[PDB]
Amino acid sequence: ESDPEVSAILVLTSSEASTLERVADLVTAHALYAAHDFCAQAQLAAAELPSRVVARLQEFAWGDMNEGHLLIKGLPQVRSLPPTPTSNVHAVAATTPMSRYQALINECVGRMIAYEAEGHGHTFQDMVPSAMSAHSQTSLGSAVELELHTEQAFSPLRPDFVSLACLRGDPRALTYLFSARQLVATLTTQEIAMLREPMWTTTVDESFLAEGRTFLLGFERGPIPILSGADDDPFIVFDQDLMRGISAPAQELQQTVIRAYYAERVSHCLAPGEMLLIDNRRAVHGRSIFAPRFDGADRFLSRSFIVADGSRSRHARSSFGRVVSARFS
Repeated sequence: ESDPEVSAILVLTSSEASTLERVADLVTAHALYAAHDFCAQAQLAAAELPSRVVARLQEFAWGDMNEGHLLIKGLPQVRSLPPTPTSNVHAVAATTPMSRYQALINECVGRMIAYEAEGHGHTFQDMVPSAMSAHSQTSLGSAVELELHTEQAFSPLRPDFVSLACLRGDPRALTYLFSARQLVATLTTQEIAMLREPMWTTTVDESFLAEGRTFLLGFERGPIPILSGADDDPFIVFDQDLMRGISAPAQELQQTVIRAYYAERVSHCLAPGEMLLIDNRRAVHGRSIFAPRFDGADRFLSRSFIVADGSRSRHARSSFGRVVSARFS
């Protein structure tokens, strides 16, 4: 029954939540139609947040031994929440007061970014159940478990962080988290060395494909390792559906990672007023089966992405643009 610990939990006091609510009034631009102005206003207004909150976010952003995630509780209550949309085309979360609270916290950590090939390049995406993709390996699934993965395993432009703010929760929908440090603690020396070898080719996610769309990096990339970086602070790239072992031992090692994940993963049921930051280099994430009703009261998260460095994607964006063009993913 492992859950996110006190070190990986930031609880806002009533006073801190009130400051955050007032500071959100400094963020006035349209999140979808003036994304850069919106994000830059949030980055500047974030200087007005409580110092204790800013300190925890900057520590998490630095990354060194950060646990892989940070759960924030006590965000100001979403009071006039519209019904949960049945698809992600409406971008309902992007005009809620939560989008401003989420942007302020995000912009303490790093620069918000979006991807043309992911949820229409929306600054905030509605993470809601899809009746079509219910049995699919996507953030809109429900009837099947969302398998352990890092976000955009195939892409060098993958986000540094995934930001999930909860508008409506579902009691059966558990978010699973598993860090590269937790993984390495269960493995033998030989398994760690092998995961550090470039033995996995990676393929572009099927949802990124489109008629007449060509990727500069091609459809199949690598081979790449699963583990990299410092021995005591390893980075992870993992996705069974998009990473193919170049040999039978390479395929067996992904099974080793999956078993360690089922044995050691921590869980948390996201509730309204909560926000989860996942370090996409240090942890993998998943989600349990749940049973949505598609009745306007379903689980509803606002998803956004963060990168430490916006210059890394400049070649893939327009001037004062926050959207990475699909061909560069």
